[PDB]
Amino acid sequence: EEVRQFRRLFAQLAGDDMEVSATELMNILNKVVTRHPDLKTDGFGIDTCRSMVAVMDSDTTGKLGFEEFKYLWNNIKKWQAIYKQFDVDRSGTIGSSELPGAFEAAGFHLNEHLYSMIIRRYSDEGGNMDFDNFISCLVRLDAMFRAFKSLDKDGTGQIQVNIQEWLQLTMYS
Amino acid sequence: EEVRQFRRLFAQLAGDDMEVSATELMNILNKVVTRHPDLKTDGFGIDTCRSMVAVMDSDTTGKLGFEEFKYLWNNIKKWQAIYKQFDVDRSGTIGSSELPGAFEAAGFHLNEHLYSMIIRRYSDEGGNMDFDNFISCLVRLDAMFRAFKSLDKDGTGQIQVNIQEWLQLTMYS
Ligand SMILES: O=C(O)[C@@H](S)Cc1ccc(I)cc1
Ligand SMILES: O=C(O)[C@@H](S)Cc1ccc(I)cc1
Ligand SMILES: [Ca+2]
Ligand SMILES: [Ca+2]
Ligand SMILES: [Ca+2]
Ligand SMILES: [Ca+2]
Ligand SMILES: [Ca+2]
Ligand SMILES: [Ca+2]
Ligand SMILES: [Ca+2]
Ligand SMILES: [Ca+2]
Repeated sequence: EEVRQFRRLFAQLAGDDMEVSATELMNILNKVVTRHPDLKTDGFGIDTCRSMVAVMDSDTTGKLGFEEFKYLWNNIKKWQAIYKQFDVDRSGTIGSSELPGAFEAAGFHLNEHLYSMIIRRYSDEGGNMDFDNFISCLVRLDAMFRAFKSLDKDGTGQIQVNIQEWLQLTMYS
Repeated sequence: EEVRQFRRLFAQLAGDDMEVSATELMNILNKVVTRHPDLKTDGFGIDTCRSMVAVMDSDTTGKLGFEEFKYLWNNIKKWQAIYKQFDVDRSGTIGSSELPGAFEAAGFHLNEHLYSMIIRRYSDEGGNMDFDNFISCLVRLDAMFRAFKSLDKDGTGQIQVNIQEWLQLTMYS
């Protein structure tokens, strides 16, 4: 079945310690993104991969276990289609005007100010965002949203943290 | 004088828009780190440089103005000496056991748990941290500390933020 062979794929990629490290993730991500040329990218760099891993490392093993990796993979599959769908000009990248729809389709409703911050940090001098940047951003964004909600189950619209929780959440990303 | 020629150096590097972008920073950082072989590194990647810039972008111009760049440069100069000083085994990298002293000398007192998170995210499979990782971490750490203090001038040991401040602070880094 599908679930069957994916479980094997993970075991195979995880290797010796049975979890996927940043280096492992980076290698598989690159090799795969190469088969999809319609997704322009300068590649997944090691640093970007270390951020995605840490931000996905809920059990703080330093690496990705099966579920974490599964969560991340599905997300990438989904965000991958949304990327192509919204690249209406077939530039291979997500433009400043295509982004909002892309993010919203993915399920993230941001306001003008947040979108501008996103462009500034994850898009190029031309307001364009390649694929590794797009995926990297959504992973982090999705994770920051979840972190917020979990610390505000009482839904007051505000979370309160001491300096150690803060550093943990901001440095481990 | 010294202040005189540094002001020229910035103007020269900033170029057309007169601020230093991530690409500009990355180029100057690399070219410089090359003259210092005692500082092992696989280089400053574009993504790492985009994080340092954003985290240093207090006025949100998307790039580094003179003061921001000056602040960052002094820090690097200082953290650069602390790096060499504490690399007692002349490995060219900062080891798991040399880190605490290095960070503390720099002025950051963390606890066992925070140090472990740091190693996990910024050190290699061998618990080693190269120079671009070391500088990158301190810049972010220093910035996260400042962000916390500014939001807690009443010194209650806690800061409270809504979802937009949160996303701004976590995504723009
Ligand atoms: O072609 C595939 O295997 C799939 S599931 C879609 C996909 C496209 C790009 C990446 I990177 C990862 C996954
Ligand atoms: O040799 C120099 O110019 C100096 S100030 C120290 C330094 C060393 C490494 C970096 I990257 C930046 C600055
Ligand atoms: Ca592994
Ligand atoms: Ca994990
Ligand atoms: Ca496009
Ligand atoms: Ca990229
Ligand atoms: Ca410039
Ligand atoms: Ca600025
Ligand atoms: Ca050392
Ligand atoms: Ca490095």
